[PDB]
Amino acid sequence: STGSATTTPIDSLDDAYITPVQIGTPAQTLNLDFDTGSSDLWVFSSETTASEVDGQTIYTPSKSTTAKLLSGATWSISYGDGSSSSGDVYTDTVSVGGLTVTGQAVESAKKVSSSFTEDSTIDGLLGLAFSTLNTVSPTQQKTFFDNAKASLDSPVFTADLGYHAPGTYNFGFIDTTAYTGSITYTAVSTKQGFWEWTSTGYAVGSGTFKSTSIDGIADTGTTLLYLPATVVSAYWAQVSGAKSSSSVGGYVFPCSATLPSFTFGVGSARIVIPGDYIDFGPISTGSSSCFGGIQSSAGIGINIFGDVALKAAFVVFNGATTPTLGFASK
Repeated sequence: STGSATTTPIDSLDDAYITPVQIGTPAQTLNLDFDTGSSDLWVFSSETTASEVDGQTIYTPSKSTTAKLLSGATWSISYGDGSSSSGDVYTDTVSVGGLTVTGQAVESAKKVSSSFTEDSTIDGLLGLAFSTLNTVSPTQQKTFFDNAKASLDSPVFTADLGYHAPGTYNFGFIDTTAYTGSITYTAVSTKQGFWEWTSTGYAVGSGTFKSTSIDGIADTGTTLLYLPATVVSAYWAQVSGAKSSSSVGGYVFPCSATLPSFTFGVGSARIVIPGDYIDFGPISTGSSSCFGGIQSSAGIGINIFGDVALKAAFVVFNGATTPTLGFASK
């Protein structure tokens, strides 16, 4: 089998991307944030505290003839941005772009933190990291990809995120028309549960490439590119007036600037992030200070190749017995 679904930016800055997902019988379609940095499929539901729902579409398990309570199971997750959610668990039928999994754990939110409530466009998350990170207790559950893998034509999914435009998640096949050149594959460590790999270096604009190993994760659920402070300083030093602001929470730059590109290495290959992809717009409405899309990871504990980097590439998440990542230009 295969599946193919369009993923759409939630706003004009590409802050996140939503993909429609069919849950239950008859189908209830929810727009989920596909997150290669986590491993829980959770949704706003008829169980979510009513004051914490503000415009999201909810899953109602009582209206699904295939829903079954997973007795005794609970879940609770906290994300890198400080947000969180928790609840109980059903199994139900879940389809993405024509690909169907029966018996998928659908984690029904009883509580969500304010950032989720405040984002009316995201109805939940669909995790695509390794199932060892799944938070369901006392019986850990598998991701949608893990459950589908054996049925897929090839044990892979791909992320093709757009810049200010829709893109595509494919399951089970590699669309050879969706990228230019060749795909360069690179080793993955699953030891932390992430699609963790090592970039071979970077360049700023037309500058020379610096060969240096940068361990980080491919994370579709993070908006920006988080890299070591040395690399990030070298980038912003090329933008007149750019500075790190503790009050804003990162690097800002004059909105009048033209930003340089940023290149990252994948083995001997190179992915170029155009400068415009690194502009996240005014820090507050009407400001002439703009927020940068490359930020320091020094406070995180890990480097994160988020959407800013991934949207510049066609990315293969290869879930073979030994997983690997592939990157192509497009």
